[PDB]
Amino acid sequence: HWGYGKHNGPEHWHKDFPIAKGERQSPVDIDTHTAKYDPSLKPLSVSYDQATSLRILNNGHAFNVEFDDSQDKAVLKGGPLDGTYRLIQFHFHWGSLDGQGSEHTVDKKKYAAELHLVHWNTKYGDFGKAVQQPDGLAVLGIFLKVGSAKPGLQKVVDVLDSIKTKGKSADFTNFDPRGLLPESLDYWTYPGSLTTPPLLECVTWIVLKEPISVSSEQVLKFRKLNFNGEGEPEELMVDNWRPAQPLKNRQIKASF
Ligand SMILES: O=C1NS(=O)(=O)c2ccccc21
Ligand SMILES: [Hg+2]
Ligand SMILES: [Zn+2]
Ligand SMILES: [Zn+2]
Repeated sequence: HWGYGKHNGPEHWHKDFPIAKGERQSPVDIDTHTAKYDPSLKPLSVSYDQATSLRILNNGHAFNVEFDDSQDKAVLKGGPLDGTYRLIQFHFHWGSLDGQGSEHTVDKKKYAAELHLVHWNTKYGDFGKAVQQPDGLAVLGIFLKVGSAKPGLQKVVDVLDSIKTKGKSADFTNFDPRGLLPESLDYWTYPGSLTTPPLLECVTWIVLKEPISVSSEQVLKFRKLNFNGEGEPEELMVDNWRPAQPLKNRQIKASF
């Protein structure tokens, strides 16, 4: 019954998911002075023009915006990646306060939140097979800071009222994820894992350097979500982030 509380939080996950203490866990701190420019990286290609969203779901630990991945539409390619990866969902991690909420950290700085756009390697046929492979997933991670509002986020903010509690979903078509991207695609990359149980080590992380800014009002509505289900005592959905994990035998590479 994993979660982020005192008795079921990240320091407890290893009992049910021993890979929590593995050799390529995520997230990590990005030490900007140790990450090296890699000129062997190909230009990154984020092609979300034909993305088609279907639904939004509160799964008891975050909310997922799900996409139709039955065809070749929204794809991530290039950069560190061999081949093409298909968008299946995005979600966020955020804090109870503006001073924390991100998973990755940059010179130990915590951002207010972090966007994860999840993609699976189409060479493995579906998501389920891809998460049995060391290169089965690519997560594009984007930091959020509190400042000016992000117009492209408002449609997400505005449906959260209808999925307050665990297991609630709402139709969510025609959402364009291009509206969540910053100007620059400069990034850091490293091999890692899912940051939630089952913490599978299948992910090529691509973490953008440029944060997007969101309004205090926008992230306060994230914090009105519930971890609990309908009719249960209210436990606000905040601090659904895993702290930085040991880098072990990994190198973070810079695209810039
Ligand atoms: O919660 C998550 N954070 S993540 O982007 O590593 C990820 C990948 C796949 C499934 C879930 C999750
Ligand atoms: Hg894997
Ligand atoms: Zn959950
Ligand atoms: Zn995530």
